[PDB]
Amino acid sequence: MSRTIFCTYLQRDAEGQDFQLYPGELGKRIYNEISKDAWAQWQHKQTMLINEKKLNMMNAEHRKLLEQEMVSFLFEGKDVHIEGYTPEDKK
Repeated sequence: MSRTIFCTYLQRDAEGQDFQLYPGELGKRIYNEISKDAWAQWQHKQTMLINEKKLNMMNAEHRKLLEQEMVSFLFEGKDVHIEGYTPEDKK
């Protein structure tokens, strides 16, 4: 059963994502806007980025990196500046 949705990254009819295979609230909030296509696209790119950045997910620095880029690429309409690391104390 291919459920048709409108993916932000495609701006057209797309097939909805599968189910909660790890996330929950964020998962479904993204699944309804993101097709399997875009989901695969980004996760490939970020995996590549992680190989370049050599970052670990145990640090808020690199953890918020993932968050910034992920939301900006998939959801697009984020409120956070994509500067990677924030040199300002007040965020």
